[PDB]
Amino acid sequence: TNYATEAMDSLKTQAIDLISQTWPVVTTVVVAGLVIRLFKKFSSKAV
Amino acid sequence: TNYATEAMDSLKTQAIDLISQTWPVVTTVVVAGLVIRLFKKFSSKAV
Amino acid sequence: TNYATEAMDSLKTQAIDLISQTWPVVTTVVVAGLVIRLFKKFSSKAV
Amino acid sequence: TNYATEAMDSLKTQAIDLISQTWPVVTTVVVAGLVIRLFKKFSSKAV
Amino acid sequence: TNYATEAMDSLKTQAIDLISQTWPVVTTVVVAGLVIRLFKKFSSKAV
Amino acid sequence: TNYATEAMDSLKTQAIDLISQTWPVVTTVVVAGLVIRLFKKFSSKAV
Amino acid sequence: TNYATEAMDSLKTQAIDLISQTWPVVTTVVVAGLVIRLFKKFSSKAV
Amino acid sequence: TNYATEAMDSLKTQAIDLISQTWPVVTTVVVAGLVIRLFKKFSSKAV
Amino acid sequence: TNYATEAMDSLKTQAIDLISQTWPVVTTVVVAGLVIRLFKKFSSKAV
Amino acid sequence: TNYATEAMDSLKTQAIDLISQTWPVVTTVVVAGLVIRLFKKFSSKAV
Amino acid sequence: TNYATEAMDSLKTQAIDLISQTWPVVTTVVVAGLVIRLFKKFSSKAV
Amino acid sequence: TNYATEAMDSLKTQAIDLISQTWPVVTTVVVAGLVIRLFKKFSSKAV
Amino acid sequence: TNYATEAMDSLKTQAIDLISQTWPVVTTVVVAGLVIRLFKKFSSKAV
Amino acid sequence: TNYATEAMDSLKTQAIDLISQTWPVVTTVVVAGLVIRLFKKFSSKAV
Amino acid sequence: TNYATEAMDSLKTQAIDLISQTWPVVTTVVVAGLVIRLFKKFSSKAV
Amino acid sequence: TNYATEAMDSLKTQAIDLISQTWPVVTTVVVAGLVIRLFKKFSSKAV
Amino acid sequence: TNYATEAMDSLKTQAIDLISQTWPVVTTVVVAGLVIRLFKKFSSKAV
Amino acid sequence: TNYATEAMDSLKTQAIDLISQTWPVVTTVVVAGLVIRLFKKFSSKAV
Amino acid sequence: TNYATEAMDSLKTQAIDLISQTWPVVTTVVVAGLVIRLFKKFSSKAV
Amino acid sequence: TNYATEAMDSLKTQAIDLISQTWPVVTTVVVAGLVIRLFKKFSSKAV
Amino acid sequence: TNYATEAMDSLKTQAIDLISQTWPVVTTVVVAGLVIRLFKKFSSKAV
Amino acid sequence: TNYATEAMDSLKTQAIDLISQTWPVVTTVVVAGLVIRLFKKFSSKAV
Amino acid sequence: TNYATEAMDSLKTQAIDLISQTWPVVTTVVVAGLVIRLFKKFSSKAV
Amino acid sequence: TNYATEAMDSLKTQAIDLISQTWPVVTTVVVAGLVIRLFKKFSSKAV
Amino acid sequence: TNYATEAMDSLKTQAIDLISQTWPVVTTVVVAGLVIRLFKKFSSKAV
Amino acid sequence: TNYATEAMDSLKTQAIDLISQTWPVVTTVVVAGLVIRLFKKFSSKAV
Amino acid sequence: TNYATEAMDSLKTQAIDLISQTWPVVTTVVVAGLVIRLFKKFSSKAV
Amino acid sequence: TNYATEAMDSLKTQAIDLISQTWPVVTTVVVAGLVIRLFKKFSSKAV
Amino acid sequence: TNYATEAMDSLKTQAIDLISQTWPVVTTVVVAGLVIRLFKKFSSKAV
Amino acid sequence: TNYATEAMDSLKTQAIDLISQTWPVVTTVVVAGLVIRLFKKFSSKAV
Repeated sequence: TNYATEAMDSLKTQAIDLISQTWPVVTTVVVAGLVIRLFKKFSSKAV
Repeated sequence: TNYATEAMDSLKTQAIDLISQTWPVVTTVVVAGLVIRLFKKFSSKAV
Repeated sequence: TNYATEAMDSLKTQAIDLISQTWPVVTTVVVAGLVIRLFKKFSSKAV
Repeated sequence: TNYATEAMDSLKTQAIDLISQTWPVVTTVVVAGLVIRLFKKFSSKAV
Repeated sequence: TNYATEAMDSLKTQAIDLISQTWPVVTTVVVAGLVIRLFKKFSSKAV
Repeated sequence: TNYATEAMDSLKTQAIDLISQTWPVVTTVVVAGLVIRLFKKFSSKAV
Repeated sequence: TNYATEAMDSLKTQAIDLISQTWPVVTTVVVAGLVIRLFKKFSSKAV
Repeated sequence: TNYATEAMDSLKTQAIDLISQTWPVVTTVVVAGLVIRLFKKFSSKAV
Repeated sequence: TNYATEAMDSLKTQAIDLISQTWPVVTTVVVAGLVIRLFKKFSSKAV
Repeated sequence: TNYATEAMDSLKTQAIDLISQTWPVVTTVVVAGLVIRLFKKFSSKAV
Repeated sequence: TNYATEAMDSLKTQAIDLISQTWPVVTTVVVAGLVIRLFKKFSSKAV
Repeated sequence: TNYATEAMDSLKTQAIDLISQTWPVVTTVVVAGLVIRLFKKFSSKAV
Repeated sequence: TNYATEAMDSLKTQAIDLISQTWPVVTTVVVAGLVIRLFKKFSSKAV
Repeated sequence: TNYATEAMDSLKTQAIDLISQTWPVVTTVVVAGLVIRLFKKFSSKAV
Repeated sequence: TNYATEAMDSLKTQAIDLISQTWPVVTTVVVAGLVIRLFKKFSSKAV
Repeated sequence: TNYATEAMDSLKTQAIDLISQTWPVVTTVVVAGLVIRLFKKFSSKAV
Repeated sequence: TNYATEAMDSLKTQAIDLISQTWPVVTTVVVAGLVIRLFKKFSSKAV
Repeated sequence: TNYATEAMDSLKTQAIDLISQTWPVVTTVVVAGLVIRLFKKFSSKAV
Repeated sequence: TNYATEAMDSLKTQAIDLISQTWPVVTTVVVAGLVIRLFKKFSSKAV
Repeated sequence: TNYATEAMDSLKTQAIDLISQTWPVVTTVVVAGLVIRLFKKFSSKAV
Repeated sequence: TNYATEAMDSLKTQAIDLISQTWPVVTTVVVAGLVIRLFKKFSSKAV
Repeated sequence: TNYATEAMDSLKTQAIDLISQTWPVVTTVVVAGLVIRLFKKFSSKAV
Repeated sequence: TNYATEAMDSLKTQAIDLISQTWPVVTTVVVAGLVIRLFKKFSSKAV
Repeated sequence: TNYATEAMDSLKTQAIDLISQTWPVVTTVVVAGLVIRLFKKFSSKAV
Repeated sequence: TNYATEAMDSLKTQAIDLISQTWPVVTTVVVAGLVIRLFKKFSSKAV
Repeated sequence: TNYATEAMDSLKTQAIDLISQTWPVVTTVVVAGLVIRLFKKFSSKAV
Repeated sequence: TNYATEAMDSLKTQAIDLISQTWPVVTTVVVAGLVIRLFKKFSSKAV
Repeated sequence: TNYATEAMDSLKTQAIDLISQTWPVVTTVVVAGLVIRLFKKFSSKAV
Repeated sequence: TNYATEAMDSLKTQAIDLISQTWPVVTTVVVAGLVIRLFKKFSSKAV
Repeated sequence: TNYATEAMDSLKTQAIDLISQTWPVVTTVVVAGLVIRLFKKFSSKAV
């Protein structure tokens, strides 16, 4: 409609901004959970 | 009639304006009830 | 007669004007009794 | 008689013209009292 | 009669025009009350 | 009598033609008042 | 008439004032019956 | 006559004044019997 | 007349006092029949 | 009757055509509401 | 009227007091139905 | 009817456009909820 | 109407304030339910 | 008398034949006014 | 009587044929309104 | 009845054929959703 | 009298036979109007 | 009465046969809707 | 007189016996017209 | 009277027997409409 | 008079005894028509 | 006259006492016919 | 009047006592129909 | 009245005994529907 | 009542037998769904 | 009212006591469902 | 009942056959997933 | 209530006995699943 | 039906194409998640 | 509102106190589940 398609476009613009907002948290959790593993791995390799 | 068809046209112009008045409430309830769900979903995905 | 048919024509012109006078009350009661129902219906649809 | 049967024929021609004069009032009262009911019925059906 | 059958034909032509006048209100109430439901349904499906 | 039984037969032939004249209005009001209900019922079933 | 049309105008001015008097009760019942539903809905969304 | 037509004119002037005297009672009974019905109708609509 | 118009004025003053006497019963029946309905409605809303 | 049974046959032919008209909407709502669920299910299976 | 508008004001003052009386029950049911859910949620988070 | 089948065709053309409007939101939520999972999976595979 | 559109605007201003009131509870439940999970995750990473 | 009792017997034989002539009109009015009501009743039962 | 009992037997034979005429419409509305529900139920069971 | 029990037998023969029609979809969704899981399981076992 | 009491006894024997003639129509209308309702009720219970 | 109690016994014998006719549909819908669930449950248990 | 008072006593003894003769017809019409209504009422209550 | 109070006692003894005749139909409809619901409820609980 | 006022007192003592005779039928119809409704209501509440 | 005006005054004093004698019967019939209706109304409201 | 206003005051004092008599039944039906619902709700919350 | 208040007290004593009769069914359905759920819950906890 | 309490006792004896009939299905589904899990657990422990 | 607000206060005092009665069941189910999990967790930690 | 207990016995005989049908899949998945592990274990022991 | 609080106490005494019945199964599964692990651990330590 | 079986065939042809569309993603995720593991395994074997 | 925002503030003050109550359990489970791991790690380092 005039309304329903406008509503879905509003919802999609909510969702895309929400996803682009979630990705920094995903990187700073996953990458920091892997550096803390690489450190253990190469520290054990170092000795 | 002169009256009855005029009455139905008055009623239809009442109803269409009422529906176009109700759709903003429907969008701002449904979309805000879905963003509050997408936030939970992608927040759980973020960890 | 000269009188009786004139009397019936007077009566018919009374009655038609009376009916055309009653129809605005009928519209403003019935339509206002239906908008007050459409409002309940679409308000319940809105939530 | 020459008079009494002529009187009854005069009376019958009065009465038939009176009845044919009354029927338009009957239609414009009854039909307008039923359209004002059909309008209520189908207006309630419309919502 | 000459009158009564003419009266019923007048009444039927009133009623059929009244029904064909009521159907647009029925469509614009029912269909707009169902699109407002499909929107909720597929919006919940969208998340 | 010669007259009274003829009068009742005239009245019965008035009445039967009047009833057979009323039945089309009854069908086109009742059936159109039920299709307008079946439409609501199966439209709600459709969603 | 001088009287009957004046009577219908009196009746219409009674009815319109009565309808405009009824609408505040309709709003304060329906809207308060919907806020009490939105509260349940978004409270369940909040957890 | 000099008397009989004067008598009928006296009678007509009695009757017209009597009718114009009766119409206020008719309005204040009928309109007050309809406001007491509109109140019930729109009060039931209000809830 | 001296009498008939006085009689109609007596009748009107009877009728108006009777109507103003009936309205308290109408309010205390209708309003108490609606509070007993609002209580059911909002009690069901309360749970 | 000649009329009533004809009326019921008219009503039945209205209703059957209405049902056969409603079934495409039912399929295109239900099947599209299930493909949108199978997609989620097998997409989660895909990872 | 003097009566009908007074009746609607009485009804509105009934209804508003009834709604303000219902809201404590709504809070003490909904909030106690959500604390009993938060307890389950954070108790499962605690282990 | 002339109206009811036209109403169902209007409803179906509403619904199909609504579904084709909902599918982009479904893809951009589901696919973005799976890439955010593949990233975690292959990031853990990467170390 | 003068009333119905005013009623919907009142309802919308109720609803938007209610949603903006619910979002702090949603953040302080969801974020506190995720920090309590990140703590477990990175505490297990810490050893 | 020879005459008066013969007159009453003539009158009674007039009246009984008149009543037996009236009963078909009574059946074809009443029964046709009830079938037209049963049709409405069971048609509403049919939907 | 000779007439009244014959009239009631005519009325009963009208009514029984009318009921046996209404039952096909009842089956083809109710059963088609239940298959359209079983389809939704078992389609949701199918996924 | 002659009709109602026949209607229920028609409904049961609709339903049983519908269930026997739904079971192939259930098998080809569930079994294909489990082979796609066994493949992952034994592929991880294979390395 | 010899006549009047005999007339009332004739009238009572007319009336009792008429009532015992009306009761089969009452049963076959009411019971068939209730089986057509029980069928709808238990058919909806069946699904 | 002779009639009314016989009518209620007829109605009860209609109803009991209708219920005993509905129970096979209830079993073949409910049990087939549960086997289709047990299959999913134990199929997921099987892997 | 010797005659007139005797005549009135004869008339009163006619009238009292006539009234006591009419009351059985009144009971068997009214009570049978109410049982036929109670049956409809409680039959509708029974379903 | 001798008659009227006897008539009311006859009517009351009709009515009480009618009510005690209706209660078995009420139990065998309501209880059988609830066992058919308990079966669905506990069958869903069983899986 | 000596007679007319005595007649009205006789009539009033007839009427009051008749009303006090009618009230048991009113209670045993209305209360038994409400217990048969409370049973349905709380039986549906019981499941 | 000396007599005729005295006769009319006697008649008026008969009539006024008769009317004041009739009003208690009118109240105890009408009010008892309305309490028996209010009881039904509010008893149905009570459930 | 002396009588009519006294009659309305009698009627109002009947009605107010009747309403104050009905309210205990309304509370003990509605509140007991809601505690039986709160018990189900919080019992399901308890597990 | 002597009757109406006695009728309401009879009705209240019917209703309270009916409610106290319904509560055992409510407990033995709800508690047995929750033990059958606790068993599933703690059986899954047991493994 | 004599009937309503007997009806509730019938309903309770239906329900208790139904629950005692459902518990074997619950045990043979839950226990067989847990042995199939213990087998996996201790089979993995066995290697 | 005197009654309705008293009814809501009765209902609230029912509900609060019911909630304070439900919380011990919630604690003894949830805490015992978590100790049975902590035991598994720390028993696996113990080896 | 005659039906409900027969329905539960049908359901139990469905379920037991379904479980005895699922166990071969469970053995041929679990045992083949353990032989593929014993082979790795004893192959590593072999060197 | 007298019933609802008694029902919750019955439910709590069901649940506590059920939990105290489940704990032996939990110990004899978990402890036997850990001794079978300690045996592997210290057997590998033994060589 | 003509529709329902056609709907299930449409749904099955949706589902099979969806599954055959999902399998390439499953292979390119699982196989690429195993080559990335074989590389680690045989690279550690290579030194 | 005056109530709804107060309700959300009550809910938030419930939730924050609940979270601050849960954190000690989280620390004393997680930290004690990590010291029991550090002990194993450094005990194996000690030999």
